[PDB]
Amino acid sequence: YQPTPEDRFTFGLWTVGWQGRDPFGDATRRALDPVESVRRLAELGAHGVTFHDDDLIPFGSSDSEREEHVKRFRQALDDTGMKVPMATTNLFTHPVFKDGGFTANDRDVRRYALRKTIRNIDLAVELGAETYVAWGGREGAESGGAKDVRDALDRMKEAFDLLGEYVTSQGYDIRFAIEPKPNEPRGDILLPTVGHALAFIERLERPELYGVNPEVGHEQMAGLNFPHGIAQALWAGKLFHIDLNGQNGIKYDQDLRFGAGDLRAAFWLVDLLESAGYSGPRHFDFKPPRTEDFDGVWASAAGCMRNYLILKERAAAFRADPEVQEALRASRLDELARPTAADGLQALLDDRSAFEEFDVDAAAARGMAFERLDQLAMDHLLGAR
Amino acid sequence: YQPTPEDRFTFGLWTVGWQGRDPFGDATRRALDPVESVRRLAELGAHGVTFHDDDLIPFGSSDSEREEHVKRFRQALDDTGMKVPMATTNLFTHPVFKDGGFTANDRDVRRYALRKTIRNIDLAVELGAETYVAWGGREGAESGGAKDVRDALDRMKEAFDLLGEYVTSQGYDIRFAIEPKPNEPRGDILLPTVGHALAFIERLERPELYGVNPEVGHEQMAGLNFPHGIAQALWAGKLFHIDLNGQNGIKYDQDLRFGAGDLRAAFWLVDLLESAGYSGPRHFDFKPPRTEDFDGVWASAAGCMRNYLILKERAAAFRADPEVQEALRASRLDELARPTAADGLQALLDDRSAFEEFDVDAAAARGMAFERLDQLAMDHLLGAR
Amino acid sequence: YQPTPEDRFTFGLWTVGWQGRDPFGDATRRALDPVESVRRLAELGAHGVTFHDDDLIPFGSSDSEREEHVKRFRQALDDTGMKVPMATTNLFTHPVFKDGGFTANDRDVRRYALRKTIRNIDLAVELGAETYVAWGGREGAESGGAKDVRDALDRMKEAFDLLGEYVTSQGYDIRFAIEPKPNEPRGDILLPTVGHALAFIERLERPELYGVNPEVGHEQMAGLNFPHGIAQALWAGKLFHIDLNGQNGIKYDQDLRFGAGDLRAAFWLVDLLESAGYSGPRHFDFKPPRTEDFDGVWASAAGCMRNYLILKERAAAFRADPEVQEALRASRLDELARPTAADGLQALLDDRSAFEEFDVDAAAARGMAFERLDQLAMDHLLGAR
Amino acid sequence: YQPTPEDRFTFGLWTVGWQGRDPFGDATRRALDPVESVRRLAELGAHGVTFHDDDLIPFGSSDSEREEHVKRFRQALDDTGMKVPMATTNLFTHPVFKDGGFTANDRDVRRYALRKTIRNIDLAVELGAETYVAWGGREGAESGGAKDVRDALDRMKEAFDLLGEYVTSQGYDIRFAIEPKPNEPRGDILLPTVGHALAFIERLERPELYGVNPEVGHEQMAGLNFPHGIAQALWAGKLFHIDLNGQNGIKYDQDLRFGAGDLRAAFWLVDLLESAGYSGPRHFDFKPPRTEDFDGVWASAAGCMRNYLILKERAAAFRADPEVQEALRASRLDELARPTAADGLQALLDDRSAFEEFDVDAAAARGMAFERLDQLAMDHLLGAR
Ligand SMILES: [Mg+2]
Ligand SMILES: [Mg+2]
Ligand SMILES: [Mg+2]
Ligand SMILES: [Mg+2]
Ligand SMILES: [Mg+2]
Ligand SMILES: [Mg+2]
Ligand SMILES: [Mg+2]
Ligand SMILES: [Mg+2]
Repeated sequence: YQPTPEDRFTFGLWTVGWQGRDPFGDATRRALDPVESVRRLAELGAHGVTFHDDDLIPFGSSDSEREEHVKRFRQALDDTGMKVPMATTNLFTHPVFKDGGFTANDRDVRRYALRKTIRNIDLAVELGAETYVAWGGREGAESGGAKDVRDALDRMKEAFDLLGEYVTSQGYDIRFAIEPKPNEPRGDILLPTVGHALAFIERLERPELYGVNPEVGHEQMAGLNFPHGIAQALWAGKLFHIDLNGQNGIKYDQDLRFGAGDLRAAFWLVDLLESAGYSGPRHFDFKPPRTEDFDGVWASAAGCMRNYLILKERAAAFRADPEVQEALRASRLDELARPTAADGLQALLDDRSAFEEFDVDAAAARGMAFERLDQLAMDHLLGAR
Repeated sequence: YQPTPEDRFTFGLWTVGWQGRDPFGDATRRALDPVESVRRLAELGAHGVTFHDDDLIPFGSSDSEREEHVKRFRQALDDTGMKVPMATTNLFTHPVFKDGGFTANDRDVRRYALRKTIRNIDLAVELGAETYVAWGGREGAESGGAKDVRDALDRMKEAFDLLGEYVTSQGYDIRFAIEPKPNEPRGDILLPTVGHALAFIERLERPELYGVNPEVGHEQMAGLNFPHGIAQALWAGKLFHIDLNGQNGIKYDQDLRFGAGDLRAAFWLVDLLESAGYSGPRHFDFKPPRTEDFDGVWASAAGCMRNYLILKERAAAFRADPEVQEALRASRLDELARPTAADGLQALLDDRSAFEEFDVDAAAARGMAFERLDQLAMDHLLGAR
Repeated sequence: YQPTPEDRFTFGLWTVGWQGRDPFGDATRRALDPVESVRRLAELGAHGVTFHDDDLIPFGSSDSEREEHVKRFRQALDDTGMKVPMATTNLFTHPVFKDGGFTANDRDVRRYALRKTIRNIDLAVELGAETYVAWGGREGAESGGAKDVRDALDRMKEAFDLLGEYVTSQGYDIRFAIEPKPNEPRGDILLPTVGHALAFIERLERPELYGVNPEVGHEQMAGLNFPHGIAQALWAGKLFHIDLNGQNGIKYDQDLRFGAGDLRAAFWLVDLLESAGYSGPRHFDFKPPRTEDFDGVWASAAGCMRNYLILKERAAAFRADPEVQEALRASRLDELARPTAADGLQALLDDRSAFEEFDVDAAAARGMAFERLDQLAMDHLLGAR
Repeated sequence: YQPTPEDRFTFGLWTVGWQGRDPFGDATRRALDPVESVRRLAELGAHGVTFHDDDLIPFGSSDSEREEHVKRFRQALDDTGMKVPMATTNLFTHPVFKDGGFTANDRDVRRYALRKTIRNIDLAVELGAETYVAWGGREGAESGGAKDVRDALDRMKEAFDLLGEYVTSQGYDIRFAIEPKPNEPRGDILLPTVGHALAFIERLERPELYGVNPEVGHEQMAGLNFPHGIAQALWAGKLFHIDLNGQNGIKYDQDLRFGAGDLRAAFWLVDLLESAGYSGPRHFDFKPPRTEDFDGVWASAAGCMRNYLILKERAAAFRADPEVQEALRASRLDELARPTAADGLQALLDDRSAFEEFDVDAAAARGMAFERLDQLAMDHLLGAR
């Protein structure tokens, strides 16, 4: 189970670079030179890396230092062949963003947030990024009076609309992906789930420029079924990017390596991604636990990719099994894919077999055979067939 | 704090009529004649009632018994002046719906679900219903292989599209409201939150015919902020109906009387509903606990309305307080309502005060004063000012 | 992976016998004759069955019908060789228990609950039960004023103390096991977790007669780590019985088949049960989903046992792997098992290497190597080594 | 509603002193001199302050600087009259504690944790602390193989037993209080709830020296009823100290000011504390949100005390209302307080009115009248009577 760049595995600089600074504790690891991360990730078989503006260029850098950091970074890309498919803006670390970026109550902060974003979009295009992610981590509230949510959604739409005006006026080939999260670091965050972000996008001036970047652990922090949410995003045509990691239920955002947390949900996610032909990056937004030293960092990152590849093989074996294919017919998955009333409304109204002569007791007595199917899926996952 | 029909308080027949049958226990109350509920609710000051088809007409009734039940019901409406603003279909109780109604794997069940719905839409229009609610309680899955969610969303869209074809071909003035719920009775339910339903509606043939019917306890079963979700629905123009009740966090659907559960969320909900001028029914979907006899049923129903009216007075006092209005300015709620860049993109790019000469340290040091505002809201809620 | 009675797999009559009646729906399966369940479970390789008094003897049966039901049941045991290791009382279904059994506010109900329990203890001893389980499903509250919890704990202690007086005065060799649950069907239930029950037992007159019967899904309804809780119960010497099933996070009590829900928690549970030498029944308290017919019932029950046996093999392979054993030493699990200060308090105070000359920076820089260990456990679970 | 030192309100130095450093953001406030906090808290009417060793004496201070910091602190106590009722050890911030303090896998860290604790116990006694709190924030695991929980409980017992040997050998009049928390910063923390800590204490050599320090938000992070848990702790005689704050359901540990979060739970908590005559400190472990400047810090701290005092008045008015007292009799709270069978086991067995002649249908038809009682409590809380 060895990854190749063909597998399109990508990592954020801030992931393997996380120093272990948590709400109750100081850092446990020194900082990583972004050049060193690129080289170690290329050795592990990764396809590319992603970045926040502030990961690459330390905040408040002069134009000249800015240029040094980019040229060093670009040289590591050329030496390794690594790509940069995605980039994003840090609108959450600096104290100025304590009430948000695009939806801060203070107008001058909102204008500053836009300028900081536009500057990094230029840089992301230069480095070849296809997707630009927006995580509004500080957009939200701890108390109800602090934020009028209708006004804040007006400001949020205004920000995204101007960003789309900029990329089209510049003739850039880049698309935006909104990343939802229900809470943390704010008490409640705006657009808290995949569904709220999809709904919001349909009100933008240019909906076709925006999609979602869902993260495994984020939807699970609301107790939701992550493969169900990904299916709705694919159904809407909006799965532009995806963040893979692990999460053990409803609690703080753990960012465990992918495959940890809910293992069966990971199995059904890979099954969905592979059968639907998702072709974007398989990005890992995770944190090697602060118990680890640098050898444990690279072991954890390696494990993300290995676990995806094992699950890919198990899901492919599950769908190819003739015994599973007959189980799928036994549970009538084939009939789910068939139109309910392609004969049309009027034919439906006149069809006595649909109501007057429908035998409800006969239909009700039919078992769905879902438990035998699910045990076949379990046996496959576990390699017990 | 006495309700009048002017307050537009409505109750489902299945609410005060719930016999106490729960997963682990038999009924504790006899059944209520729907005529008797209408009269007792009219005495308490309610504006109207709602119904499932199977609440009013017991399942499998002949055409003749059907007509008797409707005429008895209509007579109670005329005697009391009570209205019927909303109606809905039971697609969850009969065993035939064990894998869903509109998204059952079996095609013939899906056709039967549509015919059962269309029959009740005719009856709801006859009784003057403005809104027709759809709660897909059985649309979902306990296991991942059992339901292809993309296919099921195709079937769900097909069902709602045909329903909209029917109402427009009949020239009916009625609109649909989808009611989301994350889980129970299925392990995960499709369209699990307000956001997922709003997103789904934008893919229907005739989006303008569909809105949402959110329920307090349902969004709280996912840990979400219910007033935030209602604000997004109002922002989208889709709050057609609302279900009020109480819920104590993430657990089974409690359906406590309104005001129980999360009291401060109820305060902020009423504040939002009243300041935005929501003018639809204030519907209570609740269950008097099975510890209660019939006197406790009517006490619980009375309490729903009383608690709304107390919170309405407290929220109105909060917004009218000049001290609160200056606190709102101190926290810059006025600046949130102001466009970020009405001067436009190009003016923003050239505005040096927005980036090159923005003093981030000065902006960052400004306190938001959110805690003083929130304590003013607490004092108001508690009547301690 | 075929079960034998040697594996000590047991099932409740109410499990495979559940008709599918849930809060929102009627039954989907006919009732099962307890004789028929015993025979079908013996065919699947189960070791035995358990019962509530009301599962075996329908409520309100005359003495004569009572005797018929027992003799029929006993004959099925003798024909099959099946055992009855555990029994329990239904103090939750009849409306009389709507405010609880042992802690009902009405004194006469509490006395009735005790008499109903004592009658079934006699029957359980006759049938050879070793353990008598108490699940206080109705002991709790929906509102805060309804129950003084100190008084209710007094009543709860009084009930359990009298039950222990009865078994010792009768010279019975049977022990009690309290089954915790955080909520449902009450809004909050008393003794909501394994920890609260262990604490409560230490206040009984005869603590040695009482232990816990924890259930997988119940502790997970509070977001807790079920293997951690089982370890604390083993540590205290109180794991008398255990209920195995599956649960997908914090929501209504799903009672999925064992191995469904949180798969990695099931792996770590079996690892703990097997390495600690738990020798009691492996009882399954689960519900075949109501989507299923009777063939799906037996497939689901079969799956409970299969999944335990697959996980037993994987956990045994994990602990026997020399590479894992060196990984365990690398993470210092061996040092965790060693006393911190067997040299004693005074030696500790004088040990300069423990404080004055302790190199905190050297200790802090040591990686725990926990991620490599956990990936070895994942590879083992998945059969990828 | 003005606090006096008589009200016994206390604050941690780390509370009003929190700089706003969260997992995703830098500090938003400068550090507070502990002398300045003591003076500002004395002005607000607080009774006293608490501290971690590392709050008062910066880590790694020489003996001489140590003495300066204590003398400065003591002078502020003498100038203000403020007390120090409680103290605790920081065994979570320094990287050396990344796998725990008392249960770290590395033996030498465990010995260091004990020495660091013993040093601060000496200082707490000098300053007059009555209670010494232990929060094992790093005792736990992110993965299942990393910690054998039985071994870790052995080490945990060994640590607490040696601490009790030290205080008794020194003739100190101080008691220990264990503070539970379910998770964060570890994935699961040992002794995760009030119940698990009470159970654990009964296995210590000297149980009478140990009690619990429960925190509002911590039990709510597991979805538990905090007033129920406090009642069990009072029932066991182990409520030595309590931490008051606010929490909005199951998510990261918010540490909102007291009265925020679940308002009705706060009402029932104060009702319980006041009616049971809890006489220890009313300690606030909270965090002024990082949106706030220093004026907002003191407003938030003031609000903690105000909200306790408003709720104290409302709960006292509720219990003194004759209409409530008759409602309590109507719901049979008086009968809950009465022994179930003071006549004894044999009298119970022979009492035909308890079983043979018990009218279950008559008892079952009695309403509990719990909803009318709860609405009286709501009206009282809201000042609507
Ligand atoms: Mg995350
Ligand atoms: Mg992410
Ligand atoms: Mg509900
Ligand atoms: Mg509803
Ligand atoms: Mg259960
Ligand atoms: Mg059970
Ligand atoms: Mg806390
Ligand atoms: Mg605390």
